[PDB]
Amino acid sequence: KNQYQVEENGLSFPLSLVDDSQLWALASWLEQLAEEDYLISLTDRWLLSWEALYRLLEDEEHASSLPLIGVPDILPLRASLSSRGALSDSDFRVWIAEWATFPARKPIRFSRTGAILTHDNQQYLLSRENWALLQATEQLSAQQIQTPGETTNQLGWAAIRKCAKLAAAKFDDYLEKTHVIKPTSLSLRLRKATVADTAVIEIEPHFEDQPANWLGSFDKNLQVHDSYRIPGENGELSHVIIPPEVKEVLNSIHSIPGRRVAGSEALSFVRNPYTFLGEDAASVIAPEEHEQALFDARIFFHHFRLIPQLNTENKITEVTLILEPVSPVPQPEITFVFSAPWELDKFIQQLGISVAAQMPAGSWQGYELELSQFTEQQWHDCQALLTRWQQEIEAEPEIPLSLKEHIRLKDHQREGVAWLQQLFLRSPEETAGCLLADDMGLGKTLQILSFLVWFIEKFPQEPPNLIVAPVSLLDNWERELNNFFYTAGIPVLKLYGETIKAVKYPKQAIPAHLQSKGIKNLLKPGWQGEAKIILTTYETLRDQEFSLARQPWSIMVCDEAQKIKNPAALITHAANAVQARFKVACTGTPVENTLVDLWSLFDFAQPGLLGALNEFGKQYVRPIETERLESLRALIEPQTLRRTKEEVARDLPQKIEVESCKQLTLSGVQKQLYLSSVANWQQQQALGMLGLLHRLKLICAHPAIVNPEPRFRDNSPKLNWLLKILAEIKHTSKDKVIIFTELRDLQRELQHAIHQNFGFRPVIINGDSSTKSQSQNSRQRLIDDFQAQPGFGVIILSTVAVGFGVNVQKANHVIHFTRCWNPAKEDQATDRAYRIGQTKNVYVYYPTVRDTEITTFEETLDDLLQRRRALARDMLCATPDLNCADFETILKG
Repeated sequence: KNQYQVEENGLSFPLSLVDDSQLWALASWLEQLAEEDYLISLTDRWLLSWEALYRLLEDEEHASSLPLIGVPDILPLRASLSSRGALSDSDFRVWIAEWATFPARKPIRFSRTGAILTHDNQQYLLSRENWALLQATEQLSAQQIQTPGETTNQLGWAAIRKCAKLAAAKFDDYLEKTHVIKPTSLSLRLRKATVADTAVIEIEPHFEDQPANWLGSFDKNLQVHDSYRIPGENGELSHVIIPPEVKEVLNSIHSIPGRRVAGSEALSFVRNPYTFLGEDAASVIAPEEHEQALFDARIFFHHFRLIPQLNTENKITEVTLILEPVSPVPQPEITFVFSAPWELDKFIQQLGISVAAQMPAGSWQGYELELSQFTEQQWHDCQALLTRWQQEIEAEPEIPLSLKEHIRLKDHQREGVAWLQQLFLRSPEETAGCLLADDMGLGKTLQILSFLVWFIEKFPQEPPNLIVAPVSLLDNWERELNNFFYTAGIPVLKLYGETIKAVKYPKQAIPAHLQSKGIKNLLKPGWQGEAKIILTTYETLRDQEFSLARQPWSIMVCDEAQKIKNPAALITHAANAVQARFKVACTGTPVENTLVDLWSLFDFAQPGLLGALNEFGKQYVRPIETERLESLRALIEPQTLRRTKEEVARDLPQKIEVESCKQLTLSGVQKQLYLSSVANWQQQQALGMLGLLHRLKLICAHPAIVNPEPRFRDNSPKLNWLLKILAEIKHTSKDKVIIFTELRDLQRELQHAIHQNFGFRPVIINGDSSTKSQSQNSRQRLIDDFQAQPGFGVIILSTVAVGFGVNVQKANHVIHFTRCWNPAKEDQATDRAYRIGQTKNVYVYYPTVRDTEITTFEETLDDLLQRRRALARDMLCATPDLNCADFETILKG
């Protein structure tokens, strides 16, 4: 008996399945899907739409839960499209009347309601691609009965052709030879070429499915048309429809004469096209693909330095030029020798041209130059060097007054603020920036805001401050500033969303010379206004690099500085391009993969402290990846402030790790199941590791999931221990309990067990995603209902959290029924009850099933996580997730 009703929009589940007792698992899974935004409530029933159904089928976290509803198996089907008339004709119809099995190519006829079929009284499911193809044909049919014309025909046929290439469909004679393409994204092919003494860069647009002759037509035409008509060699007629955004990008590409990148303007467009185009270009051109294209074409914008070699009497006819690259991997530098004044004069002339163009990119002898950090001061130093050569030829912190009286800084927050100020008072001369590497939960936001507001009051005539962070964290910064300080004297500009579009030029209002430079995105003069703090996103930092880098800044705070850990990323180039008196890098993990991350962070904060990337790599990266580690620590200590939670544990009350839960024993049947698991896996290997580790994790956690046999339901040591401790907590102290586990089926089993032995169903939440959404509002409301009800209560949560903001302090019991493979993520999950607002002691449980003859998966996982956490207490250590090679000790025993 299927529990769903097939209809025209998806699968239908009644809201009354929760009231049913024998379908607890199905109702719980429907609640999980509703919480995870897979089901839609229609005031009488849930709807699992076809797009949601296919996304769910491809979702692996719910793979074990799918048998609960029993979606019909996908029938392998191939459609052949038929058409009548031509696209110019108003009667042009594209339809599917043919459906053949994939192996046998046997035509079939079937009934259909939505994406579910009916062949020989048996229900099947259309493929995602076949469903998309059918939707495309039906949408064309609907559009033709609403607005006939060739434009509707072309758009519909482009959609149908795309879906049919994805669906591997067949076309009739007319549609095989008729081609209609509407590209929504562009690929920029970049190559270094030489046509004269100086090299040039060739830029080439590309489509997903581009006609062979489209580039010639694109080049020969004077402008970029909304639609291109390219004839093929076989008489095939190909139509290319250019959307407005793709048209804008192709306009900028086409404005380059000959598609040859020469000069500061075109090189600056290649360096970062998103300032010249805007925020709409990111959809057309993927930033990561542009980064990769720059890397493949060996287009590196080198920093340059000039060093005279003083003679005996300080006389000079000698100069060198050193180009240290901006690359993701350290590379040897490129050296020039300026033995004569005229060649240096030519280099200064190139620099002049680049500066007068107000562009951050230059070129010299086929090498690109990075001139965003090239200030006017260094320009005058170069010019003065030229002229001189030629003439030779012939504590306690200061608390801001706007801080609200009901808000007090912790001690460690006070020293953090004081350290920030003491670095700042020597900022323009000695300390270009700093790094806050504190752990999350210590309140970086309040210390940074106190430092910023102190600067704003004490120095009211200085240029504004900039904070760069993800969007949700930007809302977090705004909210915390409004909570802690009197904002009346602190105007704030939120350069994201509607507000940035408010302060942006219309594309036709940009000055004439800036449009001649190719700049199609710009902010109006005075966009800052009276604001003293401007909040912006890293994507906005990349998209508005030109406007943000024109203005002066006092303090630039890059929250979550691991976004700029890649030296060659365009976001990193935008962060470095902005010129600020003081630059604060705020991240809990300065080093994620390599020490190059720390090098990038300090090149952002204090340029030149760690030297060039190549020497840093050959001195600190290659021979460790310790005396060198301690030397690097001493080098970065004055500029780095790191405090961990165990250092500031005086304010965080007694996080206790319970040891009794860690000595649980395998049941006999669980143990035999684990040994059989290992034996079968080894046997199949003789005749993959993720599956073995996952199934061992399941056996350790809940044997009944692996095998529903009677033996495993009552012989789960973790479940018995959980029920026993929850009984104890309910009887003695009546606290609230958090169980952390990421397995949906285990979540349902634990929920059913807690309901059976305690009379209430714990709430399950898995999909905390950003904020400002109804689903997130519903999850937050569920958290509030859990926390508000006085007395004993249990909530089942997943350790996954894409962003901070969701809090459970009313519970002080953190049971990790199943543990993550990353100690940082597990500590993050734990620090949802063990936070600054926690009153009672936090009891953290790590139920580990032990055995006296075999080292089980949980014992090995516990040891691995303990060692990785011990390493992670170090800042200079990169701590990735655990992999299979870490668990290879299971195989021997």
